[PDB]
Amino acid sequence: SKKFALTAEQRASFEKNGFIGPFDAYSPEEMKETWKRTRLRLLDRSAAAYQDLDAISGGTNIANYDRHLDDDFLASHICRPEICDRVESILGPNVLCWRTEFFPKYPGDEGTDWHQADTFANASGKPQIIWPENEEFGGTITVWTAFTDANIANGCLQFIPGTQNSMNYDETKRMTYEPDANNSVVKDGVRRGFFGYDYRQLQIDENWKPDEASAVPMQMKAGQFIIFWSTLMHASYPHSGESQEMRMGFASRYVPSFVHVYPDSDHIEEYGGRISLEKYGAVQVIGDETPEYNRLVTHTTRGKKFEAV
Ligand SMILES: CCCCCCCCCC(=O)OC[C@H]1O[C@@](CO)(O[C@H]2O[C@@H](OC)[C@@H](O)[C@H](O)[C@@H]2O)[C@@H](O)[C@@H]1O
Ligand SMILES: O=C(O)CCC(=O)C(=O)O
Repeated sequence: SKKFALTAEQRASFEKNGFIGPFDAYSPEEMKETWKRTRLRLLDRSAAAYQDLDAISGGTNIANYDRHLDDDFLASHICRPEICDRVESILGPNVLCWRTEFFPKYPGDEGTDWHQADTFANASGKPQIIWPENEEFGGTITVWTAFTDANIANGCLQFIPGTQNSMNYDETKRMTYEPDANNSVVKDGVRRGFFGYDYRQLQIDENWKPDEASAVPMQMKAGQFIIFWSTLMHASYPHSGESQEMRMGFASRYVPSFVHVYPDSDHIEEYGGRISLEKYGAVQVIGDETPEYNRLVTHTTRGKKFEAV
């Protein structure tokens, strides 16, 4: 009954395909203006949850994590009813935003590798989210918002429909780090990579390949968002550099509050080091009940409440 709830037909399509949308959070004009201001603000990490990131060596997107914990706009964004009423339709009455991540594609950048994520296992094989072990559910609902236009030419997302119910990768396997890939590694005809790593190295079967012939593009205008299971096969196109503007996506990740977030961990464990979770918490964006085993925050590190404005 909530204003932006998924219709029954949208809920059915989400169940079949593993994604639904795009939907509008902002007009393109509002998004363009907001991102202009926000991009400049984010250069200042003085209030960021994670400090001393220079101690983490090798490949890591950690600098793009969890800026909602310090930023005024992002703190509202993760709580937008346009997003949350739809996540509620899938995840129920009590839901946490446990992770956010920026995905820049600069002109010429490689496409994101085909991947699925279920446990979000850390460097030591330890899951960062755990669902009830007596049940068959896994992963997180990803809401990917286009902070810029997202088109094939600048590296929009792509999905293989209906692949969210079986994992092709083992997140406890180890990838090797390539500092000098130069966005140049061609994988079945497409430049792809994973932050210096190769997600193919996580495959359960080394000889298996994604059903890329069945991939579908997801072009989006600035201010739109797409909702998908992290367990769905997903990737992005390369940025051809035809446009000299970078593409920016912002992912917010949601789990029901009964899911254990960073269980038995006081750090994000990357290949190159540990990042303290001292100033981390999950944000309760829907409902008001969460079990005590999940650490919550109610405000950013600059005292801005997590609520939609
Ligand atoms: C009071 C209301 C509380 C509601 C809590 C939210 C429940 C959502 C569960 C879900 O759909 O999870 C789907 C995830 O689990 C996966 C893992 O493969 O699916 C499993 O769940 C089942 O959904 C009932 C099956 O359809 C699939 O075969 C699948 O294995 C993927 O579809 C997703 O990652
Ligand atoms: O923006 C991208 O290129 C990848 C996004 C993604 O993999 C995700 O949010 O799950």
